[PDB]
Amino acid sequence: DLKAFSKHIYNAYLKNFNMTKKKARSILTGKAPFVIHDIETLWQAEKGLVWLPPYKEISVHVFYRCQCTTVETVRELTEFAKSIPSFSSLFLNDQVTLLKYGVHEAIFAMLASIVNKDGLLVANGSGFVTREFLRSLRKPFSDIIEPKFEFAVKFNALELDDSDLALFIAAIILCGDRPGLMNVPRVEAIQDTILRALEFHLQANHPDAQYLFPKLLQKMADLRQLVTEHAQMMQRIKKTETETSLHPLLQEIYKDM
Ligand SMILES: CC(C)(Oc1ccc(CCNC(=O)c2ccc(Cl)cc2)cc1)C(=O)O
Ligand SMILES: CCCCCCCCO[C@@H]1O[C@H](CO)[C@@H](O)[C@H](O)[C@H]1O
Repeated sequence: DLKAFSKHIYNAYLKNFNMTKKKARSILTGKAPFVIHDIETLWQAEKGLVWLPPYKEISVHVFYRCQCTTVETVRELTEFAKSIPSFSSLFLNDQVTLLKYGVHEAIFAMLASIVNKDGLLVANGSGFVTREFLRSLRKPFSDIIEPKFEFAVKFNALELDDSDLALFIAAIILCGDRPGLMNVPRVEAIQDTILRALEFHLQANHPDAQYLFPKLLQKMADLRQLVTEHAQMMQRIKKTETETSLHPLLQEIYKDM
């Protein structure tokens, strides 16, 4: 039962995310992606080696590739969530509310899967963008990406696997305290089932792990703070970078944060 619940969640995760952490870990270790570390390699990646609104400048261009990637992850997360029968039993507007406030927490948790201390995979693992290059970007674009790295490196210490991640992200999305939910008790009851499924699953999958479940609850709290700070950087970019186009779906997500 609690196993059939988790296994259903794990299959919805494999069914919907192109890049698993297993796939990613193969590539980052070497079982190779074109490395983008400066303007020249970026241009080469675009010419066809690895790959939008009208061009503006390099730092805005990278930001657009960020937007394109996160919009795609939002689409996958939505399909993943609709593939959870309990999620799909909420009223559609509550489903949207959960996604609105949950996807970025889930995106920054999943980002850890494709990152190491030196950069991150792009374009389905065919490119690799260095943390160095990202840091070099014009402000404020260089400050938005670096904190995700700090979180991702500590997060990867936990050494979760894809079966853990599927339950963790389900728990991030099925969150009872999002503003404007209609049926708080029903969502709270679903979240509780996922959390018990998670503790159960971690018991068997990480038998020697001390304090992993509470450590993961703290990561959920950490992700909430990451996304609050991220949304503050986005609102500032909206005010001061008026030439930078902002994808409409992402504008709706950030409207009231
Ligand atoms: C997209 C946007 C506006 O801001 C964000 C900025 C950065 C990241 C981290 C993920 N970045 C990437 O996946 C990424 C994609 C392509 C390139 Cl060339 C570099 C980095 C996530 C989100 C968002 O908040 O949705
Ligand atoms: C502003 C609110 C208008 C949107 C109304 C859509 C509500 C219907 O939403 C439906 O509810 C069902 C459970 O009742 C779910 O199983 C379905 O997935 C969902 O589509």
